[PDB]
Amino acid sequence: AHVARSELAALDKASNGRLGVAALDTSNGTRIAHHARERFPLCGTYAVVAAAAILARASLDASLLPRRILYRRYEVVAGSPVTESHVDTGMTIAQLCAAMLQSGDKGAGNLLMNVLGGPQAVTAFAHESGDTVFRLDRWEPELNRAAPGDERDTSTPVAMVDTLQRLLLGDTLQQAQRAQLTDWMTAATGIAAGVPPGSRVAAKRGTGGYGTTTEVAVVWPPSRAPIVLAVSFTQAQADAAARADVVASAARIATGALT
Repeated sequence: AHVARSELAALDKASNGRLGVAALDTSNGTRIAHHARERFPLCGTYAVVAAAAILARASLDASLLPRRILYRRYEVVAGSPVTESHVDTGMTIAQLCAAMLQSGDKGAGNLLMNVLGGPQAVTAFAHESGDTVFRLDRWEPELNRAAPGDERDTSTPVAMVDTLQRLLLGDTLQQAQRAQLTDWMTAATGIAAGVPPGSRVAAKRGTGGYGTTTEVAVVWPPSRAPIVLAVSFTQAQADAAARADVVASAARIATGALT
């Protein structure tokens, strides 16, 4: 027989992995929750909080964003397309933030965590901003291992939504720094492929072991109030292939349900 299911319940059933979705419609407070209080791997989405931590310090220290970091090639791990290409000159802290957020540059992430005080310093910034769920435990690339059960390097979809709203829409950061984080995160798959055409999207994607994809975004549909979204999909087999189409489908269902 046919079993009536919600759109997300049907997507979950058809995808045969573990799916987490949180969304917030800021026009009316509506929340979408699909396993939204279970932990999922952060992967590269920690970079939103790490860049915010840099920016909060930059508000009090005008030398920080233009500070040039000289690094050797063995100081940037595999997965560092931008920092590898500038190893001869070094890069500024601002350039590293852009590279970490826009290009998933893992060396840039580790260099910035060196400035901040390690993954625990990223966690402390989350905690001070009001997020008591987020935990970053490891450096690049091990933070992306995404092993089943493991709570290291995780958060819940609903906490991911709340933190992203505070950072990009709320008052965690000064307005100039909020704008800068937004600009870094706005400069084709996943959430971007599921939102209505013409939407403005500020987003960060992460990927990991166990075929994990985790993505967070603020979405401004054309002439519509912003929706905050967090999606994570992770699979049973350690060598599984990422399924960015599942993330796109979850984003299409959630933004369609709110609009």
